[PDB]
Amino acid sequence: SCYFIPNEGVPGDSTRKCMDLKGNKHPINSEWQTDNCETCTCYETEISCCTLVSTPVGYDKDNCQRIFKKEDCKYIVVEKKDPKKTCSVSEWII
Repeated sequence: SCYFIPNEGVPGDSTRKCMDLKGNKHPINSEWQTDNCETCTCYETEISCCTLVSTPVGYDKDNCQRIFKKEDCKYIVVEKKDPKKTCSVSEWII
């Protein structure tokens, strides 16, 4: 849900600084949204990316399964027997 990209070999490098996957540049201290469900910030010589989707935790992974919904960029857990009903979760990570 979060990874660090150092200015020691970033993917699709173009400005050696911090260029988004779209092909647009951005000034330091600026944030941009890419992949239409991912975010990241640019620093002098460092980049920190984090997704917008939350992770389910503290729930019965045996009786409930997490479902990925792009339309809402989030993870939801429902009962296996009845996917209509949601599953209780202690907390979410984001």
